[PDB]
Amino acid sequence: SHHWGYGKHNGPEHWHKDFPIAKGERQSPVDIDTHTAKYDPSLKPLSVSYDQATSLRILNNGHAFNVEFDDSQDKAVLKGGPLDGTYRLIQFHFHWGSLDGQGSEHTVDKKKYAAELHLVHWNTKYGDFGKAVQQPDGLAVLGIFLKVGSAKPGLQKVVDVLDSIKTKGKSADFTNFDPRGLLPESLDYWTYPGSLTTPPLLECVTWIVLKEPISVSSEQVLKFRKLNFNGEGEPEELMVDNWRPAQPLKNRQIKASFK
Ligand SMILES: COc1ccc(/C=C(/C(C)=O)C(=O)Nc2ccc(S(N)(=O)=O)cc2)cc1
Ligand code: NA
Ligand SMILES: [Zn+2]
Repeated sequence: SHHWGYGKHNGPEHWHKDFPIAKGERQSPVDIDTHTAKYDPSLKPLSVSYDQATSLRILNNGHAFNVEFDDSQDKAVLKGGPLDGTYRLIQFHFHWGSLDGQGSEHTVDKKKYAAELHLVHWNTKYGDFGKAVQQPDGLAVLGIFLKVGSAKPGLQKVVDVLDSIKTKGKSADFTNFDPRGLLPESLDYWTYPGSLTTPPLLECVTWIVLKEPISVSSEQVLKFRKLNFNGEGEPEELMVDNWRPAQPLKNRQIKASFK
């Protein structure tokens, strides 16, 4: 079994030994150079259709926490933008820092945000998530930056359940959560082909990173930082700095939906 994490001894600089694709040609995240990203008038609008989203459960997996959805039908889907066909929401999670000046995976002109939300979707032409991750167009991840300022009201139900999933392997029922409450006003975005940002680092993702961050309060992000990487009864390792740094862009172009 693999034993990867975010520490000195098991962090991103070590991942290539068990996961050689870590040094591949389409790794994520990347720095978004806003001056070199080109407006693409060919991009179709972006369609976030979350009205029928069915959340089920929240899980501390020892790396982050996942809010899991019922993806047995087209209940919550992402379409349009750079995407061909229909991508079904399966889970969302965050990456965050030990302090407000770091935590995001993507950077914008080298700026790090306090955290980054990833809404993970799979291409329904491949029938299940496990088949989709084996395809270069298998996943679409919608990335949203978090900055610290005013509270995000739609985030508070997530913040309030974290005390019940403090340690690795703990889960709690998490029904009737509306992910529309985590979006900013604007759907302007950057897009590029990349990878999962954690092992197994598969090169199966179309990244869609929104330009407009959401604001969350200091109190909300402080509660993320009280989670634990460790299991119950084990020495406490606070769940902080669960982000991979920017990877080489190589032969890729970042496209902007906006001028
Ligand atoms: C054989 O391949 C795989 C087998 C299982 C999984 C399992 C997942 C879990 C934990 O449910 C999963 O969804 N992983 C995931 C990791 C990073 C991102 S991210 N940061 O790039 O958005 C998004 C999603 C993934 C691949
Ligand atoms: Na299915
Ligand atoms: Zn992620």
